[PDB]
Amino acid sequence: SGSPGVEQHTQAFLEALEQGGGKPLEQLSPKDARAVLTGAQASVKVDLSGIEVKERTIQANGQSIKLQVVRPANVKGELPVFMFFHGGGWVLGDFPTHQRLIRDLVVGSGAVAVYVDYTPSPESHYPTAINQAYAATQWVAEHGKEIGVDGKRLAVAGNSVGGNMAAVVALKAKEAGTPALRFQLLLWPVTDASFETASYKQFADGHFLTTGMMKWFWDNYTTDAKAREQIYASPLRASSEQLKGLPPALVQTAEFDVLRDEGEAYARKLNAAGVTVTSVRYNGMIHDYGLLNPLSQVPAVKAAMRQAGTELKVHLQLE
Amino acid sequence: SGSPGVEQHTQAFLEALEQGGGKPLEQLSPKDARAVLTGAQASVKVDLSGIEVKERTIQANGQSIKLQVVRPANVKGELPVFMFFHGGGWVLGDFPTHQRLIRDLVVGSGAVAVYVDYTPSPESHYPTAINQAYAATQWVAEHGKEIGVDGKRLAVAGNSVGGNMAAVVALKAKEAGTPALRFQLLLWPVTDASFETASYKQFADGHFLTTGMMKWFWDNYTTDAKAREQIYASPLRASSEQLKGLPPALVQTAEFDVLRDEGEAYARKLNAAGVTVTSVRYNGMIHDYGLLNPLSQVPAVKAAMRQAGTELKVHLQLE
Repeated sequence: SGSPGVEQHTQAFLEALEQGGGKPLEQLSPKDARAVLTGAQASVKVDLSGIEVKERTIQANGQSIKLQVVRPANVKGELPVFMFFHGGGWVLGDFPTHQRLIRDLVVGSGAVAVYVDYTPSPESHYPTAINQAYAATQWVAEHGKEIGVDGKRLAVAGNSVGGNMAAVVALKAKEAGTPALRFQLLLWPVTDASFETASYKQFADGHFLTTGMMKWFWDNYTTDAKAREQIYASPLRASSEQLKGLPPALVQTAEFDVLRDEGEAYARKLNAAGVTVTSVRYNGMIHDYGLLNPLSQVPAVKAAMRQAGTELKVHLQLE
Repeated sequence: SGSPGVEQHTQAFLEALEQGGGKPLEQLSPKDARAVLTGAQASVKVDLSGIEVKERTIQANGQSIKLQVVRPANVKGELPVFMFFHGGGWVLGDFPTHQRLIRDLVVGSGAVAVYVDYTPSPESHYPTAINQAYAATQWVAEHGKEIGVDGKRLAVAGNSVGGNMAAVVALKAKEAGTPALRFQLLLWPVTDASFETASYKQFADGHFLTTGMMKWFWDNYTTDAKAREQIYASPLRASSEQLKGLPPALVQTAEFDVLRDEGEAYARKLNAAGVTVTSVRYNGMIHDYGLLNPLSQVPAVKAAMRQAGTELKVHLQLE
């Protein structure tokens, strides 16, 4: 259905989905919901060139954690590196569904991505995945040489709940005093377990990500109300003092997205706390505009991805 | 350099490599040789759509063996399946270097590919990789339900030394009396540890795969002369009785390939032994025409890949 002002190809995409019908995502089993994203991402020819992908399993904070290391192809020597935390509402998502987005960030930045295969929900609940995410980030900082990266030049990045994860890993790194981070790339992040922002009200349905989906995503992640109030679940709830000293951020938000307002609000809180922030709203876009392969050639999406890669590159340079 | 009759795009490719210079592959460390293929495969935009890839580790014949299961996207239910053994001269190759070839076979056949991550040489020597290859093939036959396939409808496939591996797994399955195989797809296979065929003499240099490379590949695999004489290393040496009862085969050979004659000779031996064989020489082509991403849009290559997928499909049907 969409709205006046939705970018033309995105609007066509929304209409094609409406005609296709099918059950609301949140009425599916996690397995069947996962298959929706898998199938949709696979239905589109996309450019995945210019990268070399290798899996690595690490022992970090008491568990085995699987990584996918995505390196710019045909480049010798140590490279700087960004952790990549995937979206999908905690229930969905994985490496191959996100590979095109990751590839675009790697090719556009010249930096290595370290995808972390965190445990999905509801198989696990908060704070399992963020603890794995942080553990892997600390491991890369310490052991980067083993995977061809300079762990001292380290950023965090992610889309959607992965943007939540990147923001929270940055907070955990501050709390732990390690590792040092150059940059946080927050792509249309989830930042608050509340559903009353103006954007949540305006875009509740008809714009791909629905309020119904977000509540289901949060419910699968954790139904503990006290957990949801913690800054490691809802970083928007952090005080200025808690946010002070966090790494420079680029926050991209989508105009037609229930999560738009909380993402922009988080950018404002970082700014009020003295953190360097660039906050950019991509007009015409829906949530996960940079993830969804059917939208990967939309010119505004390409421009957003060029920016995301360039800003990673700018913040990951030698001194 | 090439020759009169090399297909036009292939000839341009050979000339571009000649101008680029660089050391002979066999003068590189295994690590640096592996990087040559990795980098070259990554330098080309290719279509990888229409598949879903998932890794699976199995316990088979006393070891952990890593698989990549490549399924046609958006398809429900049990599907038939082919093992995929990668090429690269035993020293080189892996899943991502071969992903486009595998994808083409999966999309074109509608069957699931099971890539087997056998141990490279010289890290291991014969018969380590073929024992892993067979073990994984027997595992899929027995446990197919666990990875969404019908293990009773099982083929083997591979390119180059992977074609050697597929042929040898078929012989091992005959010797072991299990599992039943529907089909063997031998894409420009290595079949004999000898270097005196007319094609070896004619195409020793200038056509990408050189005699120098083949001797180095064999040396890394095994320098045991007695091992090389075994049919599980050199299947061309098998007698008619040893070949009797093997599954139907499609053997594609390349016209401009040192390995052309031994591949065609193996097809003849299968035929003489009563095995159903279709043996097709793709004129104008060099070795690994179906692997190399810079050649993936050459019309003859697309036609060869359409055939390979179709023949898999034909032999993997219900009764």
